[PDB]
Amino acid sequence: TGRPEWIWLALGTALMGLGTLYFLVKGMGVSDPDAKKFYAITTLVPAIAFTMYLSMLLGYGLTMVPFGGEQNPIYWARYADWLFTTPLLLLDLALLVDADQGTILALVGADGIMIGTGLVGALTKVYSYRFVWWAISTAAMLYILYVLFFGFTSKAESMRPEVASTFKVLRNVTVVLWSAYPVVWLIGSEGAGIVPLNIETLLFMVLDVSAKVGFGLILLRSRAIFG
Ligand SMILES: *C/C=C(C)/C=C/C=C(C)/C=C/C1=C(C)CCCC1(C)C
Ligand SMILES: CCCCCCC
Ligand SMILES: CCCCCCC
Ligand SMILES: CCCCCCC
Ligand SMILES: CCCCCC
Ligand SMILES: CCCCCC
Repeated sequence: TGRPEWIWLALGTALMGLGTLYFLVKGMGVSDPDAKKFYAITTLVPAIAFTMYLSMLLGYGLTMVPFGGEQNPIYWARYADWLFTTPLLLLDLALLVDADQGTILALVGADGIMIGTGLVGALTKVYSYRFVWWAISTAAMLYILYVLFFGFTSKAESMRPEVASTFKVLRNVTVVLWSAYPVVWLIGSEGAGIVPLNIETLLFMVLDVSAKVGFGLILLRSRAIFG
């Protein structure tokens, strides 16, 4: 089919793959128990992204949805990725600052709601109702971010300096990167249809690699993950 976005799906496959392999090799060599947990979680993240990026490349996870008088291409496979990857990233953050079980449950619950409503949105046929689901999803996201910013940061300042400092970086990457997703969806093929699907994929590829491989590099190279 040779769809124009394929190139970025192919580069995302390769970046996710390499990052998975690198983290696996590095994880395999660690014996510290606490470090191992971070390695497992953090290797699985780009691994999942890899599979989803590869699938999309090979033309799975793509469906046509009718709205605004057109058949719009929607990659639902991203949601299958983010369903598991986003809460895993939150888990890494939560274990870093030793967050309470209840906070974790709430964050993972809110995250499910973000991704589930984002997907309903993406698949909705009434143009205006697409944006209602988008709004509910953005809300859930903002809850998350609030918690990371106000709750976790506060928790991190009881910890050793390298733990507080590593957390702040990861928190800052997370806030900046995550906050861009809803904007992309809004202006792109799922929303207003302004940014073309080729460029939108580029944007999501950049954000995904940054949010998983970038995040992962900073986390796993830090001294904070040793118990
Ligand atoms: C590795 C992938 C990451 C870190 C993906 C993050 C995705 C989000 C923060 C998605 C947020 C969305 C909304 C807030 C509303 C509309 C739909 C979503 C799912 C793109
Ligand atoms: C009301 C949402 C505010 C989010 C702040 C996150 C840094
Ligand atoms: C404090 C580190 C800055 C990250 C911002 C761009 C991801
Ligand atoms: C992080 C995005 C907040 C809502 C959309 C603003 C254009
Ligand atoms: C104490 C956390 C409650 C979680 C329900 C979403
Ligand atoms: C950031 C998107 C700009 C591409 C042209 C609509």
